Amino acid sequence: QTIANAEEEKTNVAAAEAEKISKEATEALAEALPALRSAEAAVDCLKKPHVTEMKNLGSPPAGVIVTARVVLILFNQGITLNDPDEKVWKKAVTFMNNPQAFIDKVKSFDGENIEPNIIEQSNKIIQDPSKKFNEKDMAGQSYAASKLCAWAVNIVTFNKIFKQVKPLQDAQKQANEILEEKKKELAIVKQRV
Repeated sequence: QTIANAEEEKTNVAAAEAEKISKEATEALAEALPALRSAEAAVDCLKKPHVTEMKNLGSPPAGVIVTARVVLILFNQGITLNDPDEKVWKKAVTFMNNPQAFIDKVKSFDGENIEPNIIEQSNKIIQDPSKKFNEKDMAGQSYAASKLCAWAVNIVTFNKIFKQVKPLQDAQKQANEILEEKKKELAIVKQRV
Protein backbone atom coordinates (compact mmCIF):
# COMPACT_ATOMS: atom_id res chain seq x y z
CA GLN A 1 0.00 0.00 0.00
CA THR A 2 2.90 2.42 0.92
CA ILE A 3 4.74 1.54 -2.40
CA ALA A 4 1.49 2.07 -4.45
CA ASN A 5 0.99 5.35 -2.42
CA ALA A 6 4.53 6.60 -3.39
CA GLU A 7 3.89 5.49 -7.06
CA GLU A 8 0.50 7.36 -7.02
CA GLU A 9 2.22 10.59 -5.70
CA LYS A 10 4.97 10.51 -8.44
CA THR A 11 2.30 10.04 -11.23
CA ASN A 12 0.20 12.91 -9.67
CA VAL A 13 3.30 15.26 -9.76
CA ALA A 14 4.13 14.17 -13.40
CA ALA A 15 0.43 14.83 -14.38
CA ALA A 16 0.53 18.33 -12.70
CA GLU A 17 3.76 19.21 -14.67
CA ALA A 18 2.15 17.88 -17.95
CA GLU A 19 -1.01 20.01 -17.18
CA LYS A 20 1.20 23.17 -16.73
CA ILE A 21 3.00 22.42 -20.10
CA SER A 22 -0.49 21.87 -21.71
CA LYS A 23 -1.73 25.32 -20.42
CA GLU A 24 1.44 27.08 -21.82
CA ALA A 25 0.88 25.30 -25.22
CA THR A 26 -2.87 26.33 -25.36
CA GLU A 27 -1.73 29.98 -24.64
CA ALA A 28 0.84 29.66 -27.53
CA LEU A 29 -2.01 28.08 -29.64
CA ALA A 30 -4.32 31.04 -28.65
CA GLU A 31 -1.58 33.52 -29.86
CA ALA A 32 -1.18 31.41 -33.08
CA LEU A 33 -4.94 31.78 -34.05
CA PRO A 34 -5.08 35.64 -34.01
CA ALA A 35 -1.93 34.88 -36.08
CA LEU A 36 -4.07 33.13 -38.80
CA ARG A 37 -7.24 35.25 -38.11
CA SER A 38 -5.28 38.58 -38.36
CA ALA A 39 -3.89 37.47 -41.77
CA GLU A 40 -7.29 35.95 -42.83
CA ALA A 41 -8.96 39.34 -41.97
CA ALA A 42 -6.11 41.04 -43.99
CA VAL A 43 -6.68 38.55 -46.91
CA ASP A 44 -9.95 40.17 -48.21
CA CYS A 45 -7.96 43.47 -48.88
CA LEU A 46 -8.05 42.52 -52.64
CA LYS A 47 -11.54 43.11 -54.27
CA LYS A 48 -13.43 42.83 -57.61
CA PRO A 49 -12.51 46.42 -58.73
CA HIS A 50 -8.72 46.49 -58.08
CA VAL A 51 -8.21 43.43 -60.38
CA THR A 52 -10.35 44.79 -63.36
CA GLU A 53 -7.90 47.72 -63.51
CA MET A 54 -4.88 45.34 -63.85
CA LYS A 55 -6.61 43.58 -66.81
CA ASN A 56 -7.43 46.94 -68.48
CA LEU A 57 -3.96 48.51 -67.58
CA GLY A 58 -2.69 46.87 -70.84
CA SER A 59 0.41 49.10 -70.74
CA PRO A 60 2.74 48.57 -67.75
CA PRO A 61 4.42 50.46 -64.89
CA ALA A 62 7.70 48.89 -63.64
CA GLY A 63 6.88 47.97 -59.98
CA VAL A 64 3.39 46.52 -60.85
CA ILE A 65 5.34 43.90 -62.98
CA VAL A 66 6.87 42.77 -59.66
CA THR A 67 3.38 42.24 -58.10
CA ALA A 68 2.67 40.35 -61.40
CA ARG A 69 5.61 37.99 -60.53
CA VAL A 70 4.61 37.02 -56.92
CA VAL A 71 1.03 36.63 -58.37
CA LEU A 72 2.06 34.08 -61.06
CA ILE A 73 4.52 32.49 -58.50
CA LEU A 74 1.86 31.79 -55.77
CA PHE A 75 -0.63 30.39 -58.39
CA ASN A 76 2.29 28.15 -59.61
CA GLN A 77 1.96 29.12 -63.32
CA GLY A 78 5.75 28.66 -63.71
CA ILE A 79 8.45 30.90 -65.26
CA THR A 80 9.75 31.95 -61.78
CA LEU A 81 11.69 35.31 -62.20
CA ASN A 82 14.13 34.40 -65.10
CA ASP A 83 11.82 35.28 -68.11
CA PRO A 84 11.67 39.04 -68.99
CA ASP A 85 9.06 41.59 -67.75
CA GLU A 86 6.97 42.13 -70.94
CA LYS A 87 6.46 38.31 -71.33
CA VAL A 88 5.68 38.03 -67.53
CA TRP A 89 2.89 40.67 -67.93
CA LYS A 90 1.17 38.82 -70.87
CA LYS A 91 1.04 35.91 -68.32
CA ALA A 92 -0.42 38.12 -65.51
CA VAL A 93 -3.24 39.39 -67.84
CA THR A 94 -4.57 36.03 -69.15
CA PHE A 95 -5.56 35.25 -65.48
CA MET A 96 -7.47 38.52 -64.86
CA ASN A 97 -9.22 38.47 -68.35
CA ASN A 98 -12.23 37.46 -66.16
CA PRO A 99 -12.08 39.57 -62.95
CA GLN A 100 -14.88 37.69 -61.13
CA ALA A 101 -13.07 34.48 -62.17
CA PHE A 102 -9.81 35.67 -60.51
CA ILE A 103 -11.20 36.98 -57.15
CA ASP A 104 -12.97 33.58 -57.11
CA LYS A 105 -9.57 31.82 -57.27
CA VAL A 106 -7.88 34.08 -54.65
CA LYS A 107 -10.38 33.24 -51.86
CA SER A 108 -10.27 29.46 -52.68
CA PHE A 109 -6.57 29.22 -53.74
CA ASP A 110 -5.70 29.91 -50.01
CA GLY A 111 -5.27 26.14 -49.38
CA GLU A 112 -3.04 26.09 -46.22
CA ASN A 113 0.73 26.20 -47.12
CA ILE A 114 0.00 25.57 -50.88
CA GLU A 115 3.59 24.67 -52.06
CA PRO A 116 7.02 24.77 -50.24
CA ASN A 117 9.09 25.39 -53.47
CA ILE A 118 7.08 28.54 -54.42
CA ILE A 119 7.20 30.22 -50.94
CA GLU A 120 11.04 30.43 -51.26
CA GLN A 121 10.79 32.42 -54.57
CA SER A 122 8.03 34.70 -53.09
CA ASN A 123 10.03 35.06 -49.78
CA LYS A 124 13.15 36.01 -51.88
CA ILE A 125 11.39 39.10 -53.41
CA ILE A 126 9.74 40.21 -50.08
CA GLN A 127 13.12 39.63 -48.29
CA ASP A 128 14.82 41.75 -51.06
CA PRO A 129 15.09 45.32 -49.63
CA SER A 130 15.38 46.70 -53.22
CA LYS A 131 12.28 46.55 -55.50
CA LYS A 132 10.06 48.08 -52.83
CA PHE A 133 6.90 45.79 -52.57
CA ASN A 134 6.45 46.73 -48.84
CA GLU A 135 2.86 47.68 -50.04
CA LYS A 136 2.98 51.49 -49.36
CA ASP A 137 6.07 51.93 -51.64
CA MET A 138 3.91 50.05 -54.18
CA ALA A 139 0.89 52.43 -53.91
CA GLY A 140 2.74 55.42 -55.46
CA GLN A 141 3.32 53.09 -58.50
CA SER A 142 -0.21 51.91 -59.69
CA TYR A 143 -2.46 51.98 -56.58
CA ALA A 144 -4.39 48.71 -57.35
CA ALA A 145 -0.97 46.96 -57.23
CA SER A 146 -0.72 48.34 -53.61
CA LYS A 147 -3.77 46.22 -52.78
CA LEU A 148 -2.69 43.13 -54.79
CA CYS A 149 0.76 43.08 -53.11
CA ALA A 150 -0.64 43.95 -49.60
CA TRP A 151 -2.58 40.62 -49.78
CA ALA A 152 0.43 38.84 -51.37
CA VAL A 153 2.53 40.08 -48.37
CA ASN A 154 -0.35 39.17 -45.95
CA ILE A 155 -0.43 35.61 -47.55
CA VAL A 156 3.35 35.13 -47.02
CA THR A 157 3.08 36.20 -43.31
CA PHE A 158 0.11 33.74 -43.01
CA ASN A 159 2.21 30.82 -44.50
CA LYS A 160 5.12 31.77 -42.14
CA ILE A 161 2.63 31.82 -39.20
CA PHE A 162 0.78 28.67 -40.53
CA LYS A 163 4.21 26.89 -40.13
CA GLN A 164 4.56 28.27 -36.55
CA VAL A 165 0.97 27.26 -35.45
CA LYS A 166 1.21 23.68 -36.97
CA PRO A 167 4.17 22.62 -34.72
CA LEU A 168 2.65 24.68 -31.78
CA GLN A 169 -0.79 22.92 -32.18
CA ASP A 170 0.97 19.47 -32.55
CA ALA A 171 3.08 20.12 -29.37
CA GLN A 172 -0.14 21.37 -27.61
CA LYS A 173 -2.30 18.30 -28.59
CA GLN A 174 0.50 15.83 -27.48
CA ALA A 175 0.94 17.69 -24.10
CA ASN A 176 -2.91 17.77 -23.59
CA GLU A 177 -3.27 13.99 -24.41
CA ILE A 178 -0.36 13.03 -22.00
CA LEU A 179 -1.86 15.30 -19.22
CA GLU A 180 -5.37 13.68 -19.58
CA GLU A 181 -3.90 10.09 -19.65
CA LYS A 182 -1.64 10.90 -16.60
CA LYS A 183 -4.69 12.38 -14.70
CA LYS A 184 -6.90 9.25 -15.39
CA GLU A 185 -3.98 6.96 -14.26
CA LEU A 186 -3.39 9.24 -11.17
CA ALA A 187 -7.17 9.01 -10.31
CA ILE A 188 -7.21 5.13 -10.67
CA VAL A 189 -4.03 4.57 -8.51
CA LYS A 190 -5.34 7.11 -5.87
CA GLN A 191 -8.61 5.00 -5.72
CA ARG A 192 -6.50 1.75 -5.41
CA VAL A 193 -4.39 3.40 -2.58
